[PDB]
Amino acid sequence: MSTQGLVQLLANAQCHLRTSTNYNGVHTQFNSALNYKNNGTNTIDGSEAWCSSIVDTNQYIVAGCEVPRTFMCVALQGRGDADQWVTSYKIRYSLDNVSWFEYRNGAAVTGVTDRNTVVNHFFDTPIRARSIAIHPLTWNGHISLRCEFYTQPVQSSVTQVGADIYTGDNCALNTGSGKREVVVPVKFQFEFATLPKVALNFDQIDCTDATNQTRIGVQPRNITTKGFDCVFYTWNENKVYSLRADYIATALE
Amino acid sequence: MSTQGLVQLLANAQCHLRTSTNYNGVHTQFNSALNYKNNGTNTIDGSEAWCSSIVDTNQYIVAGCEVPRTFMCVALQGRGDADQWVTSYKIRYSLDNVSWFEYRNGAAVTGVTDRNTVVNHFFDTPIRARSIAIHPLTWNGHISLRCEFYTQPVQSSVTQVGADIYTGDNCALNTGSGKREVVVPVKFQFEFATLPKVALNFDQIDCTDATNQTRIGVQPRNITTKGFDCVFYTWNENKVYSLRADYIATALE
Amino acid sequence: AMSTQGLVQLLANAQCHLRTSTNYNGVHTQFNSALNYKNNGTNTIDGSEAWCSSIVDTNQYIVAGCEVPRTFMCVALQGRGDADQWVTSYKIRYSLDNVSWFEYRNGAAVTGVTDRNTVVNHFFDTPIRARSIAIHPLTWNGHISLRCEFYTQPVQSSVTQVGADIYTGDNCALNTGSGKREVVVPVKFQFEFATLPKVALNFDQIDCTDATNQTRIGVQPRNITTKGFDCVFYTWNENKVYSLRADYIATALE
Ligand SMILES: [Ca+2]
Ligand SMILES: [Ca+2]
Ligand SMILES: [Ca+2]
Ligand code: NI
Repeated sequence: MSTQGLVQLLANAQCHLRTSTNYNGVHTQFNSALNYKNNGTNTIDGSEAWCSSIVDTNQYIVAGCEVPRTFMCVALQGRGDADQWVTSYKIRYSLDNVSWFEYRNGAAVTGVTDRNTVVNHFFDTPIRARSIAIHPLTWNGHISLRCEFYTQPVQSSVTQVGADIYTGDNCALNTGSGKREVVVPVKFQFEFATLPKVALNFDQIDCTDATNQTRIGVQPRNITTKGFDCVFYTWNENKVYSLRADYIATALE
Repeated sequence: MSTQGLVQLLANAQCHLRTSTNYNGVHTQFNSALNYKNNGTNTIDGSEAWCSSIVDTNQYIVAGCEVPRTFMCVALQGRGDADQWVTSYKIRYSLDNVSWFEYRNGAAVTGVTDRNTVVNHFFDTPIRARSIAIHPLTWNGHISLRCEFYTQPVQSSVTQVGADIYTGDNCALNTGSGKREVVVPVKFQFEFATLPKVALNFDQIDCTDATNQTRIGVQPRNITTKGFDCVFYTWNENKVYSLRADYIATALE
Repeated sequence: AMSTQGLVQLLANAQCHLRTSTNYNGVHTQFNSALNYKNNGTNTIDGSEAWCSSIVDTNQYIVAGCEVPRTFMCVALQGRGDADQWVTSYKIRYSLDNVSWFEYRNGAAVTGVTDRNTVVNHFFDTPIRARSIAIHPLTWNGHISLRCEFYTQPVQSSVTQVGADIYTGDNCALNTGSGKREVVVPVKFQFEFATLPKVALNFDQIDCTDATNQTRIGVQPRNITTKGFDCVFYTWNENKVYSLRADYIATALE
């Protein structure tokens, strides 16, 4: 409930995990998810934790996301099947994957004190990053842990720009009276995965006023994943020689 | 051919894989790809499959993508080197990585009946998701499988918005006659990886009609990955005091 | 190290998924593949300082998969830290769409390493735009064993929201009076951006009267936050504006 609404990165397989060392083939980051449990009657599937091979203050597990995230919280947990756990750690992170920074300038963060009781650390300020690493500093018995990172949900957009949709010179809006429309169908360069929203705005206006009034419009109609109808219009007595517009279409998720 | 034009997710290393349990370190998700084969003369490299440590109806393999996909098909295959395979399974998925859903409300999907013959399951309706999981329900011999997920190709955009490109007060469009332009160089905050398309549209207009006609334009010229020239223009006898535009530049893939 | 300053180290930053054709056993896997990976040299049980294949033939490979396209500048190859095994030549293959794959140099060999620890960088003849890329060993000393890295240009990520048809209303307050006049329409984004967006906001419907032949209209966002902005329609001088409409495009970076 402290982390309700947040994305559990490891649980959802949203990040790639790299470790400094693994004790062996059954003590790897495959076993690192919070609350990970294995077959307790068979020894061959190894530890309920990631466990390092070298025991010093230079070990770490790195979580990597290609899509930037807002990190709210890191949860630490000990090993489920033996009395080993990390009592303090530091956190490092990177947004651009070139420069790295240390949380709290590398100061220790409180870890856990038993096998199974989870300890959440909410970052002093939420951390915007692509990659993040837990660096154990002190430990009981061995460097062995399970963990989770909690991030705000992310949204993904795909945008297409289309330039210069045009009525043509001396278009049908240049005569007549009342509401009048000229329809130019538009097909997007590629079909969207989901239904887009479309901005469509003027870049060239060639029109005549009517009793000093300007009346022009452009609007999408019948938007689909594949395209839309670009509707240029005027109304009343106005005569419009030509109109041009550019579009921006964006689909979410 | 049934999956022509689709992305093979595991084969392209486009997803992260987490499993519930692994029989040991040579029975893991590293050996999960459809048609994975290993050294048949050596036992030490393990199974031609992912195989669980615990044999019950609570096991799973999860595939996670940070970029949402449209899942068309899941393929299942047995274990290559022994008579073990999954005869049915359920599919669970999440788009937002907060709430999870079950395909067919959790009802079983038909699996395989031998070691090597792939069984494709095209989803009743394509599934929009970040993460998706195979949850074995029934099996022959052991919970052991190879698999693939087939997705529509994805497209990736990067967009930069720039605000308030302006002619100047009393610009050179406000005198003379015939085609006249005012060119304002625009540099993107960052250089795009590939060539962008630019929408460039009005947000402020200060102009005089000529025999009741309005005549105003704005268009990019010389678009590069680094910037473009914003060309404001008028023609005929029109006098335009000032013009302001906002731009949206998007590059694909 | 200098030669790749400023570039993203993909494996080091855990920015790709790694799949291998085969692993010698569970302690010779891609978990051991990062350039300069070193392990416990006193204990044998943690395996090799390298990914090592199980099948020794020309069909082996390690594939690095990125969901976001990257510009790959360089691939670095290194031999096995703890034993005299290394890859002496290899070929590179890649894909941008993850449907069609291509061979770098039409499949000609690229020069590898000659020892355990001396890294050999190969900067691609032209930089490669790709999602997935693979190292295919062609010749080797002892066994198919390697550590590696891929170097890419930094990526930028944007998130964009388009909102349509922000409207003053018919016969709005801009249609009376004199001097600078504004109509403010508050706009809330469908979802809250992670960081402050920049906002384009542009006309799609104009209904206005000139003043001594002049048109004077504008629209501008004010008080942009992660959650929304104030859409400010305005006119000035003596112009009477019946109505104006606009669509917006808001984009936040990184
Ligand atoms: Ca244009
Ligand atoms: Ca503006
Ligand atoms: Ca509109
Ligand atoms: Ni991964």
